[PDB]
Amino acid sequence: MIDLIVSQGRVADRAAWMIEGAARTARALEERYGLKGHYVGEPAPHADDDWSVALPQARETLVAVREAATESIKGDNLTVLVNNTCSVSLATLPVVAREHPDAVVLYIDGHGDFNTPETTDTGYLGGMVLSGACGLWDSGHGAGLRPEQAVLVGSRDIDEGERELIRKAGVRVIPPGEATAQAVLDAVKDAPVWIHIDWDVLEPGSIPADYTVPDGMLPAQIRAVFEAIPAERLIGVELAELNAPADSERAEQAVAVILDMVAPAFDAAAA
Ligand SMILES: [Mg+2]
Ligand SMILES: [Mn+2]
Ligand SMILES: [Mn+2]
Repeated sequence: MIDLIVSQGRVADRAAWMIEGAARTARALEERYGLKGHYVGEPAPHADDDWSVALPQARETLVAVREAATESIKGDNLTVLVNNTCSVSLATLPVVAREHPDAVVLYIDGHGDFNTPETTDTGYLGGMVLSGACGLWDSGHGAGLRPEQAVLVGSRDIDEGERELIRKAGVRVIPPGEATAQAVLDAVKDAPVWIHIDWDVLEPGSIPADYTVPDGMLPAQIRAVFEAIPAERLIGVELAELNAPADSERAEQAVAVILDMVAPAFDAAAA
């Protein structure tokens, strides 16, 4: 009752180990849930190319992810995408919005990912994902997601220009200190839900965080969101941007934390 799809093709990656982090996350989910992932795309090295170059390079991977996600969304299972970068979602979010026009997208990210070609300072496609799916610029992979149906969760320290694009489009923002499970439920109302996570939303892991207030979201806050969304309402989940080398102890520890956060939703879908 879980469909696992894994992107292994470059989609604008500027970090070295996000394809490897996706592979390791997928492996952990396969072992825990008795699944076999559908792996899509061919790895290629990271580079600091402009979105206008990285985007056409990624077309074959994006099209193949789109076709796999479409089948899964049209079937009866929970669609789980383990993605190297948020930019994979330029292919998936238009499908979600077309198949489920009432869905709310929870875009859980330390960033807004709401830049356009006019506003980006770095040229990075991964900073342009939600705005592209919402049609503020044309990714070549469709749009159709209403900004009114998108909620940024955990985002903070957003550039002033980008924050005003978000405001003018109607995208709600729930910063980490407001991102309780109930605050997220209040934003979703009766809608079916698609969850997209960029792991940079998380507070940088620190042993002694009992006496300071975190700037990012805590793993417990992410877990509480997964516990709160009714299984009958969850369309799918994207897990993106784990930058951890294959075979590293660090990846081993990171995927254990990931499995703990997603367990309430994935356990329910598996049962
Ligand atoms: Mg489903
Ligand atoms: Mn992101
Ligand atoms: Mn981010």
